[PDB]
Amino acid sequence: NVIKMKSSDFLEGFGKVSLAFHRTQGLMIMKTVYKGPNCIEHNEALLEEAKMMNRLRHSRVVKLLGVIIEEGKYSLVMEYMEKGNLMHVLKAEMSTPLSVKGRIILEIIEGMAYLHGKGVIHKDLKPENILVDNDFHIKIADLGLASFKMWSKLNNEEHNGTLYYMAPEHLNDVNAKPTEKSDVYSFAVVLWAIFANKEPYENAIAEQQLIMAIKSGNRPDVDDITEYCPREIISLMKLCWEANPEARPTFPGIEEKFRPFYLSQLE
Ligand SMILES: CN1C(=O)[C@@H](N2CCc3c(nn(Cc4ccccc4)c3Cl)C2=O)COc2cc(C#N)ccc21
Repeated sequence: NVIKMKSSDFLEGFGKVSLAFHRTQGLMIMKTVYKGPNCIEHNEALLEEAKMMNRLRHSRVVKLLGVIIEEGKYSLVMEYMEKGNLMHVLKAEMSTPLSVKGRIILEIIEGMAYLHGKGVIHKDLKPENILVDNDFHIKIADLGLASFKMWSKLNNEEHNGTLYYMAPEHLNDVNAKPTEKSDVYSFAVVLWAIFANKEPYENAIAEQQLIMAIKSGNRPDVDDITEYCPREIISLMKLCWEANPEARPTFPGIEEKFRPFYLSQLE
């Protein structure tokens, strides 16, 4: 019952989303996931999973604050982050300075390392799922419910993304189990996007052409990064988008290089 909220508890981009303010805690974001008839037998599963992901407390990971389970409405509640996702921030009129970009990355590394410690594999890491608060600090999100079996099915019910960050072992092979190294690939392409200030592959249509190109070893154009980018970061993104997953490092491994690096070079 601890993660159960309801509409009467509440006063009242992104999508079909509404802002809200609960009594005790500060400001919150609410999204309605499903509208339709009551599945009922698939409710105990929804709450058990809602409390399982409520356990994920990290300053760089979005916390599920609660879930509204009413007659027809099924909704989720999360922490507020005012600057939006990382891309919208990167595409802004004012440029984000190097030192900020470095911290952002360190924050992404920490949050992914915490999730891998708890056993959660993100599956859909990208700039849309990196949320930014007022002081340019970040939290890792999952706006497409990729890590939440039951709630995603609830979203994709009868009665109710972008492949640029996906590891090539998952492209055209849907039956392969995502590993911790799958996120490491995605992280690499995020690193590109950060210093390129845009989505990769000229934001071109997700063709069979592009999929086979990536499976054969093509990557985002490093030459397209026109602003200054530290060599340590260029080395890391190339290391992390290696075709062979064994060649990619682990997020604990990444943090050990990068934390000492950020503090001296970038901060
Ligand atoms: C309101 N809202 C959400 O709460 C949101 N959501 C659920 C809870 C949650 C979230 N990320 N985490 C951290 C995390 C845990 C494991 C793996 C990866 C990350 C946790 Cl835990 C998260 O992004 C889902 O639905 C939305 C969709 C849209 C759109 N479109 C907007 C808002 C929400």
